Amino acid sequence: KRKIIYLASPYGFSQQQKTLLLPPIVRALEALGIEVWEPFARNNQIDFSQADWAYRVAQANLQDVKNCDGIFAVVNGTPPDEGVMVELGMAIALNKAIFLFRDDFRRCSDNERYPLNLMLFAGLPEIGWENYYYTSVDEIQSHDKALYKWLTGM
Amino acid sequence: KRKIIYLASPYGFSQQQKTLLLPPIVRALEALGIEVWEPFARNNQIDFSQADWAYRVAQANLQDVKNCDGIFAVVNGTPPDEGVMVELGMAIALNKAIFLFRDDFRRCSDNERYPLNLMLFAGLPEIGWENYYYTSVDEIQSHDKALYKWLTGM
Ligand SMILES: O=c1[nH]cnc2c([C@@H]3N[C@H](CO)[C@@H](O)[C@H]3O)c[nH]c12
Repeated sequence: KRKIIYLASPYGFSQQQKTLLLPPIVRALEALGIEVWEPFARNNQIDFSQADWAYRVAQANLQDVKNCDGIFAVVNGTPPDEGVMVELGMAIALNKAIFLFRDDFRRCSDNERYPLNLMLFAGLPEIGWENYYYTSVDEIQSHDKALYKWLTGM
Repeated sequence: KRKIIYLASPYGFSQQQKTLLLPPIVRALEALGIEVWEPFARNNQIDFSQADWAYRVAQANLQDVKNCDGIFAVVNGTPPDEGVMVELGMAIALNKAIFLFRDDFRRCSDNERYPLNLMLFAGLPEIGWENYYYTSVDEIQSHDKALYKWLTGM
């Protein structure tokens, strides 16, 4: 019954960011009643001693995106992380709900409407796309933004 | 008397990174007795910079690298931050002490010795550069690593 969010981020690659940045974002999402699939935590059942572990991780994440209800993509950085971008593209083509997170104040875009490369927004509505665009962790729980509307049927 | 470290990083660009990742690194360096120059706070670079102010910021950082004793460069990301790289090149050419920090486990290099672009190591010794290369915040206080040895004369 709980909506499922795939929490796509590059924060698992750095010891500090995985330890400090991810838990507050997971907590905010769970506070909304969302079930959070965080792929760095989810893929620790893989045998990383066997040579094929990379393929198995790839397919597990592909399946998690097919089975989630929405993606919450941390698109910090210049540019955003390539694996997050692949996962985001998967979610767009599978008609998943799309939520984007960027608290990076640098401006790196190819157009004047959106704050990043326009293809990151291809799965969002023409009107109101910014309602799915989160620029601070405290904003995740805002009743005026899309995550909350999604959860309240509005 | 206190040695001066320029803490170069991209962590001031993100609100969560600025608030959560930087203070533990600053206090680890200060715990060794280092005067830490953290440019985002020092040069008040807290948002996007205006039409009369960005040249002064660049000059302040250039003078800070000229006046420091060493640089502590956070070279996480793929690739490392371009401004951190500019500041690092300044410190290399000015024969400053060089310390590098990367807790990102991803390999992204053009060579087999170094985990990053070989130019980042041009101010480090040929043999034993790993003593200046920190891969965890826990490691900063290590008496077997180059920062401590630098302060105590080995
Ligand atoms: O080594 C890995 N372990 C777990 N997940 C990933 C990923 C996936 N891609 C995303 C970032 O590259 C991340 O959110 C995760 O879903 C790439 N590499 C790894």
